[PDB]
Amino acid sequence: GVYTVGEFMTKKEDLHVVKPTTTVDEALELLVENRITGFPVIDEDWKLVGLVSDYDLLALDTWKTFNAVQKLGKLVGDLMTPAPLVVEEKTNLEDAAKILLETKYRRLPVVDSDGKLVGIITRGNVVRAALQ
Amino acid sequence: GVYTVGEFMTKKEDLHVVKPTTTVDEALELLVENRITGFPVIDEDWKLVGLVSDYDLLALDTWKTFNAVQKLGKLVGDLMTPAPLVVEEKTNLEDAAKILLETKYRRLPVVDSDGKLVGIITRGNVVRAALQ
Repeated sequence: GVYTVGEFMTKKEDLHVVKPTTTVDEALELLVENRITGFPVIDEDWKLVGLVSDYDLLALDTWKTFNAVQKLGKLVGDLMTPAPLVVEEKTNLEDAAKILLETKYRRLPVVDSDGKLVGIITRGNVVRAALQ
Repeated sequence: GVYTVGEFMTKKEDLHVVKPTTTVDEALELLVENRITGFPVIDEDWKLVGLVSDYDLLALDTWKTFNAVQKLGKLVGDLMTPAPLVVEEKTNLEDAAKILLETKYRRLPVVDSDGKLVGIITRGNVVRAALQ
């Protein structure tokens, strides 16, 4: 495989992450502001520690007033899905594509040799890669 | 219910739709360009005729070269999910929220009295509504 994940992933600076210390409130606000459905969760050393989505934050697994009240408090660390499935930068693009097409996963976190979160490869990234 | 769906939905002009005549190619390209996972499908009279997502277009329900080849041809009309669940503009926001929180649906199409697609209400729209 000559194409790598690092060539088509979403870069670190352009990522919107969240820490386990983050409150559900500001997490939801970040979701709204950045038009997203979830983020990866990192620690202070920028190492991936989990994944968290809207259904985790709103605790769906309930209605409007429940959210009204919810936003008035548990944290991301207690709601996030810990230790997701991960790829690297040097990872062949076709393998990541295999995951993102044979499974129900749309997003795979991309880390480096030290476990530091350095990006995110999405299904849309793969489609774009096929288009470019 | 005093809050309505039309107050917090995604407006018509700001929508990214697709017709059944649309090819899978340009659909995927629109997905990439607009950072989205799917669109509502309308006819020429702007009436909602279906819904289509990335998994429908890539026919996941497979790998990178399969997409390579796929983009070189069936159309949206043969892949879209026809006649989705719908809300109106005058629809109470709390009911739509009930749907978007008690179910696995993140997006509900918003039509008018004539069946014309006039918007889209999302889970993020509900969260934002709770934040505003």
